[PDB]
Amino acid sequence: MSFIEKMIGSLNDKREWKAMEARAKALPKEYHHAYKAIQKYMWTSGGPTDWQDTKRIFGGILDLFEEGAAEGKKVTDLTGEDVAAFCDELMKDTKTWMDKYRTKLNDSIGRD
Amino acid sequence: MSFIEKMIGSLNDKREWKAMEARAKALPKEYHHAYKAIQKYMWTSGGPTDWQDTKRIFGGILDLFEEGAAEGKKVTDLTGEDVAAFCDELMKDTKTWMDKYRTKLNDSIGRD
Repeated sequence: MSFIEKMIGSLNDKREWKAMEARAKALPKEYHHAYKAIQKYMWTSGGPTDWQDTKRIFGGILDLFEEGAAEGKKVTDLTGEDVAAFCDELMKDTKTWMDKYRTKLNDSIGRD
Repeated sequence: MSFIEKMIGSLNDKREWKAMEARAKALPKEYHHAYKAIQKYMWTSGGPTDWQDTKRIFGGILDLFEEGAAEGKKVTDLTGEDVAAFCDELMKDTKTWMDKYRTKLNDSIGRD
């Protein structure tokens, strides 16, 4: 039943989210703050559009952050001070909501 | 009094908006539809961030659309079928909300 399968998928997704939130909380303050700042940035139209891609992107950020925190590195030693540019390289082959809106616009107008 | 001056600025802005809405409504159906589609696209993070720039951008779209409608041209004869790419050229030197969010992210993390 898709009704049930969707509900279970949501349980699973939210459980993975919770675990990812915990990974970020385990990091030092500056890293946890940076992760939350990047989340806000990604929860815009420059961000990923489904759970699969969100999981991949933020899980990668966490992997990088865990290595850096373990070496006592600063966040901006990893990402550069232009953190937004880092998010761009990170997202370059991932569909953004903006990508989807460009399609919506173009499909809407069609050959009018 | 800034309280009053702000209220009057809003009256003036909304009056200009109304007039622009009327310009678009005067266009043929396909052009009016295209304008509304572009509005939705711009009311995202790829769009302008203040009234001055909104006025400039949409007023320019209206100027173009009025010339094209007068020649019986199709909308996509003006913009191309990739309408999103047209909006990009249109916005290339105008600050977007995404531009502002990149700054917020970078300022938030600072040298952490």
